[PDB]
Amino acid sequence: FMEEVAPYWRGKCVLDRWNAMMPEDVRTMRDGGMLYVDKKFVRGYGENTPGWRTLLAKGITGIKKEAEEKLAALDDAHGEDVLKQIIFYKSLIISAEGIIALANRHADLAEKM
Amino acid sequence: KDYMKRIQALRENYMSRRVEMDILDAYYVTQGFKATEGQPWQIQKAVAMKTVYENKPIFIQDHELLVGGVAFKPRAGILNPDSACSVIEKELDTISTRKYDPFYLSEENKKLFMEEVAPYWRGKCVLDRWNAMMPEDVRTMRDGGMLYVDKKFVRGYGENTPGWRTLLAKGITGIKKEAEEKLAALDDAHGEDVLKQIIFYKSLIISAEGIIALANRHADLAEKMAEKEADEKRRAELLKIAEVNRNVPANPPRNFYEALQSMLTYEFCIFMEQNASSYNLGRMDQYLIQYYEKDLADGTMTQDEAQELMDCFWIKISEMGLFQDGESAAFSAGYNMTVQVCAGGIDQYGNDAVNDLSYMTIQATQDTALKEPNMTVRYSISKNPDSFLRKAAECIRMGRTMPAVYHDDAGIKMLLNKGIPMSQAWDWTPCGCVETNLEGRLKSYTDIGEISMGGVVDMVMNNGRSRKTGEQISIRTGDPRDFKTFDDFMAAVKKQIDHFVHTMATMNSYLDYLSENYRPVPALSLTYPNCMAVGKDYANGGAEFNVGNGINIIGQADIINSVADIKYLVFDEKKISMDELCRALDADFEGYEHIHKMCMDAPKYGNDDPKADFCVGEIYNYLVDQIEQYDSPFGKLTAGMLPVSGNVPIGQSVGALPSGRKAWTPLADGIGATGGTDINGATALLKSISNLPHARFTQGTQMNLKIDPKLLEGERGLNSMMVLLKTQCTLDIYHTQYNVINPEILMDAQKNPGDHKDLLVRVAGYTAFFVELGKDIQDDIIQRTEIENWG
Amino acid sequence: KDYMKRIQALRENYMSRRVEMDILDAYYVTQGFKATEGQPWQIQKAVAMKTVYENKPIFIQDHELLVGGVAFKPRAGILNPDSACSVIEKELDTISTRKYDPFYLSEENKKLFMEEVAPYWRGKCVLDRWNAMMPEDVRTMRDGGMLYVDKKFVRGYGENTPGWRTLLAKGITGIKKEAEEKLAALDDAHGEDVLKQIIFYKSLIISAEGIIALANRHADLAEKMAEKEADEKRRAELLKIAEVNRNVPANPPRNFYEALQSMLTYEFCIFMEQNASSYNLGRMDQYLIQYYEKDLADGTMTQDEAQELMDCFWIKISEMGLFQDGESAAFSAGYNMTVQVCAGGIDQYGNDAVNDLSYMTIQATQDTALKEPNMTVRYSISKNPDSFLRKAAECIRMGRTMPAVYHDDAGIKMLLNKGIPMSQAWDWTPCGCVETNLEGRLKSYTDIGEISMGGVVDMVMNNGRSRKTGEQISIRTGDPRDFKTFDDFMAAVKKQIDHFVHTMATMNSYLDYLSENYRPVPALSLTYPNCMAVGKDYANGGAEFNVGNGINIIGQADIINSVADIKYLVFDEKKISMDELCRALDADFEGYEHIHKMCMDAPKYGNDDPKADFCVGEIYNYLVDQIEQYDSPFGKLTAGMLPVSGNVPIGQSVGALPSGRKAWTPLADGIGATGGTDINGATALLKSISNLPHARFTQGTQMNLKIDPKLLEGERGLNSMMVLLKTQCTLDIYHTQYNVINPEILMDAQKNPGDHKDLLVRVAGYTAFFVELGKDIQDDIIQRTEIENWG
Ligand SMILES: CN1C[C@H](O)C[C@@H]1C(=O)O
Ligand SMILES: CN1C[C@H](O)C[C@@H]1C(=O)O
Repeated sequence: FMEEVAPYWRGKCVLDRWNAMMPEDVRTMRDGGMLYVDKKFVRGYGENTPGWRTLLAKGITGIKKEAEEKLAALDDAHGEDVLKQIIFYKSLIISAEGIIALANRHADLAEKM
Repeated sequence: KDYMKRIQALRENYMSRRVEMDILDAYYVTQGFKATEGQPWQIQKAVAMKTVYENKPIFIQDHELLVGGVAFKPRAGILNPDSACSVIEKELDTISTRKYDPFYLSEENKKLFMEEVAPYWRGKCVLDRWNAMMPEDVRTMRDGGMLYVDKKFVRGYGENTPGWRTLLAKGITGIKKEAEEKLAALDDAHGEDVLKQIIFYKSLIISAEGIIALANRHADLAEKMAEKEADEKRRAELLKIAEVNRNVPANPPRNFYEALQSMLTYEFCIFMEQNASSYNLGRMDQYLIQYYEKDLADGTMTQDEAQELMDCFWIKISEMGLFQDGESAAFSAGYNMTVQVCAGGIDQYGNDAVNDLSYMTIQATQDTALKEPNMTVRYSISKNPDSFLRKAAECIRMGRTMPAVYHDDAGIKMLLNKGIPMSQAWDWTPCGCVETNLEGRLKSYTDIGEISMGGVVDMVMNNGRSRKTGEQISIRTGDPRDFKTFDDFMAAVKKQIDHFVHTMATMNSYLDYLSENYRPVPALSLTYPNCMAVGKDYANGGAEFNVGNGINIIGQADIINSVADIKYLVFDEKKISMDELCRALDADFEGYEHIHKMCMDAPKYGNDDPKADFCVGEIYNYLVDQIEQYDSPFGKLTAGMLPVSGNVPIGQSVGALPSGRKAWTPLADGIGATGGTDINGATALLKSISNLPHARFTQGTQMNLKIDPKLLEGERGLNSMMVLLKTQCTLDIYHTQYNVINPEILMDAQKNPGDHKDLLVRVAGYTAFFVELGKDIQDDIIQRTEIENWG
Repeated sequence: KDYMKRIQALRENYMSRRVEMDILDAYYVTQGFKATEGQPWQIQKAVAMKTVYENKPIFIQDHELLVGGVAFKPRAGILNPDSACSVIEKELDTISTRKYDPFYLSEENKKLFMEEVAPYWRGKCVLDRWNAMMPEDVRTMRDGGMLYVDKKFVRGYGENTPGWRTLLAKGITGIKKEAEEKLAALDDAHGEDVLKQIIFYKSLIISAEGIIALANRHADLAEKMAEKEADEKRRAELLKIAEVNRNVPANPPRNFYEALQSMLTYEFCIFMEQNASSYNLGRMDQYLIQYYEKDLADGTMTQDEAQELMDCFWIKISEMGLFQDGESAAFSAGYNMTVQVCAGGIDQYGNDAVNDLSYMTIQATQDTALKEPNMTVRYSISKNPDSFLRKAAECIRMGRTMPAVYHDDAGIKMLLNKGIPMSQAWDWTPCGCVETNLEGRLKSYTDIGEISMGGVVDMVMNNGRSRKTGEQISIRTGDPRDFKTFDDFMAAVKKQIDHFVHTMATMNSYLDYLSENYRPVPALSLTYPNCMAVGKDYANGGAEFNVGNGINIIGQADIINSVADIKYLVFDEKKISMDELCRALDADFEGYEHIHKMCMDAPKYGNDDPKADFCVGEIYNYLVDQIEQYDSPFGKLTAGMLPVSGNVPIGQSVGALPSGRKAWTPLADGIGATGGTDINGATALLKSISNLPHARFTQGTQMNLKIDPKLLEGERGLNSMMVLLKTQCTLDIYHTQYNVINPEILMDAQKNPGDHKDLLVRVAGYTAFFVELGKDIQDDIIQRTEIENWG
């Protein structure tokens, strides 16, 4: 952690930004124990039910294909806002290839065993 | 004139100045960012500039009345590592002797850079983001030299006229007071959008604190210097510098002296925030008339003392120098931060705006005779006096290479075409090279990058393949021998334009993305009042008017002559087959010299020849048609024809052309004739360029003319210069500029540069020291038609 | 030219036509409405126009090659009962002999109108609504004559150029086919907003069916006439007339003959839809050139035949005569439907648009020498050939009073300032008098009412009280004896202007409200592509570009001279006390002959005198600034200076002025100088008017000149005319018009009307028959300066 992780994220992670940006009335009330304010800065969203029906009806490959197609319809010549969508779809595609990889490593492990 | 003694001294000190790379600025920005890790980039960036203002070295040179700097020395290039940090890291060891616009980078500053700056900014500066994100069509097109797409990723916004009237009216303190007011009114409990406004206002306030500090630091310095100063005349002017700098730009100027220093300090500050061209002073003759007139009336100042002050202002302005990477430097050569000040035009009643300041703005250029500021005249033929056009003609005749003369109404039309109402468009300011701006109110990149119209003809002729490398650089619009009619050839041209424009628009999305996220300019946003109203940086559309960024177009004469000459030679005369033409074109004309002479003799744009000019309106309205279909958060993209020096580098990518152009030579400068192909006089050349739809190109149009000096001798020569200039307005030509130089002086400058260090030449919308240009740019200039007849 | 035999005959037919009042149109419109009770206004209007189109009597006159009309006979004014029913009722027994534009109302048409028409429309037509609703601030300014407000409530939209290109390329069936397809693709289950769309498309379909019904009736009538025609030549024309009216406007014209009939049939149907001025043909020369050139290639038509058709067309167009109430008539005299058609300008590539038809456009006017069309020249000095300019000048010299010459770039600037992109503004068309339009794409009332600038000045001098009645009719700006300086005087003029403009803005709110509800124009919407794309009528923002309505401004030289002369007399020269001045103004200079001689001798607008012209830009930028602060559903209001003939009526409410103008005489026409005060030549006159900010008046400016015929003799006189017109462009002057007429003729035309029934005069943006103008308007024209010096 200390050698390969900690230095990269100092001032970068969400909790560091929170501590850097915390307004003072917020600080006072948190220091006074009147509010508690930190835990969603520490840990991501959670607190949702994802689209299980979507996962099941389409699988990650179906979703990734919708994203490949939405991405292919889009044109980054059409301005920054399209660019932001292209980035999002790219990110769905990347992240979806990763999920599938992890499922397959397990499959690989089970076959080796 | 007495004050000229001082001006000559300041000039001599400017000339003896080596161009050096500044790094302290970059170092202090880095400290600022590190000092605020985890804060919003707008806070980080404002604190960094406050760190720069509070800490940079400052100086007050001998004889200076106006004081300041962007760096630790005059003419020093600053590095904004939030933008172009990898540039200095890639040419750490070559920048001192690189082909174009070298900067002496001390061994000291290399170590500061490599140790204290470069590490923090890897993968973080705008340039590194772009290199990371560049889509492949852009990289393919760029690598094949059909586009230049890197300029604005390297160097900040620039390309705008700050709100000089707000800074003069309120001072930096009044503005910060307003931001403080806005900030107190806002509540961070009212959601993320309000927090964004809070951040921006906080970032405005830090910036404002920084700027006032830097002005106070100079006052402190002048104070201490004056105690130390034996000469009672200098001591007096030093204590005056102390009082002036204490007042502005914190407070509204009290007099002409202070108004000048106010602009100068702010000009330096916004420049330090982002190295970039075109931080236009704009209409100083309008902004400062109130203080000049008050002082003359009061006795507190004389007209000659005002000229003296303006002359020093000119010299201080000239002590900035655009920094950029070595490639971009061939496209933007001579350290042309290109700070356009202008004179003339109309007032808010549409009346003639020419006043004493107008004349003295010209007189500051004649006196000081440096490459900057880029001093030009909004010339209203319907309203401005002959005497004012005359003084401009005399300035030109002196070889000052300025002013550039704008047809005022063309400039107004361009602002209307930008969506600005006429109630404000009378007040337009020419920008940087030849673009159009509006004091404190219009936001745009006026030049994101360059399309090579020459490339467009090469892609048609070589079916999308680089003649240099052979790779498929563009789309395949077909084998040119399959073109049955000239219409099929023209279809090919048009498809290629779609691709070049589409690719530039692709690039524009990344640029607007990276800019909005990583190029907040709060110091600049201080002087855009609408930014205060809506709580958004200049970068995020806070300005009153936003338009789409400008696509720049290089090679008018090359595209126009190749189209005309292909129609003429292949399709109407049938002097040669398409096949033979292509072979001639592949051979670079070696072994086909009768074909070359046939190409050279075919109609040439610039002669009022209809066989050459019939196509100009179609190609360039088509081109602008493509550009404008692309939308951004800031509006539909705009277009300009301000090649800068980029015609020289961008031509190295373009093979031989049907116009007779041999491979890898320069494309034509500006919108004018290829060198030596216009031989019908000035007037005929203007007629040819009037075929361009200037008003379609809202980022401006840049024309060169090189006049034989004998044509300007005597009052007869002057009248003829004015007739030509009036002719330009009549023909609706946006812009013209004049080199007037004995051509042996330019050739001697190549061989004995040491004896021509202040030799000025007009390159493309801006002036440069001739010996300071890469030889190819020098040769481009040399070979321009010396125009021997007025017409 | 042989074909001139048919044009002479057609022209003799037109010149002997008595001007009558049609009622059948109003009767059938009342029927259509009765037959549609419970239906939306838009369906009613549409069905009422089917009924008008399918039932009104039609005619085919001897020698006519093109056919149609808007009423039971040529030159009849029609009654759109839906807009102005109550005017025919109030003037039922006076209209046949009223002072301005009499319309002989047959006793029989009186009876049909009163029994079947008037009852239905009381409290129903827009004029009735406006009177019900007219707020009291409008009433008491209208009363007392400060504003004229009633025009556009009486007379439908007009002032626009329909989508000629859409009609010509698609035909009314093509468009109906689109409306039908949009209709089929909408589901009225999707809510009130869609039903509105559906309602609108239906109204288009119904309109479109009626216009093809009308054309076919003409083809039918022609074939029946053919059956009874002995001469085979005439019989063969009638058969051709039948063939073309079966095709157009239903289908795209197969030839130039068919294209002319197409526009004309359509032009008559949109005039029938609403009596209104300035349904402009626009750029005929560009819309029809490919028909003319294809037809000439095919041997199916000669340039001579093309000229003859156009001459026919010119006469046909002349056969409309604008209708309005007795009082509106004083403001717009001469039956001035102002159907403008311009040649020249630049094409879509920015190139010279002049072609054969551009010359034949001028030629037709010269051939037909009638009051309409309002033939005008878009003149681009940088692009249009001199040959074109000289033809225009040759036509002006003949006494045709046309064309009006527009500086093309100024026309473009106004469209840009309306927010039209330069990609479409090259395509502007002068409108009605001198307003700006864009073919099938721009919606606005270009002239809703008139501000009396005279009245403004009278209101300062008399502290907002009428000189006629003594009533308080405007706001209070202070006793003028209390204005210590010219600045307080100017401040009061501004305050008056604020209130006038405010009250015009108030009336505009009512006009839009009534317009949008009770003035759908389905016929007109057929040729606005965007109404089809959004499914809203022209009247509901369907057009591609909407600007707010245009406030008209009358009395330029009057407020300028009064402002200038107050300043010279009371404040600079102090040779007359403000009280002395007011006492003399209250007296109408009666017994103050010395003061009146001093005011006559104070500087006069129109002489290029800075003592007079110093205030022009400031007052008129203030004015447009005021107008422009007001928004509507269609954009900010717009402004124009096209007084029409309203300077004569509006002047009857203005007492004497410090400019020396006696009480209740006409104000100055257009934007030029007061008769008999411009003594410095035409060029100085043009220089004075160049101080107006023509750009800011997006609804145009109208300039009259009257040139001593002797000034135009021979090739030199034409030369001087052309130089004058180039000076016009140099000075950025939007518009000029030329009366060229021996003065005796005018005066004989007052003694012997019957010896001069075709004597044309240029009035103010348009041409009238001099003998059809009320004497006091004739006198105004007569006292115009006969410029005897070009300058
Ligand atoms: C020197 N600059 C002037 C214009 O702003 C464009 C040019 C650049 O950015 O290279
Ligand atoms: C003569 N018309 C031209 C203008 O558009 C309006 C005017 C009218 O009739 O009111």
